[PDB]
Amino acid sequence: ICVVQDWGHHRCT
Repeated sequence: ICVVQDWGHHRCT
């Protein structure tokens, strides 16, 4: 799970 930083996401699934 990963939804932190809305303006700066990373690469979940």
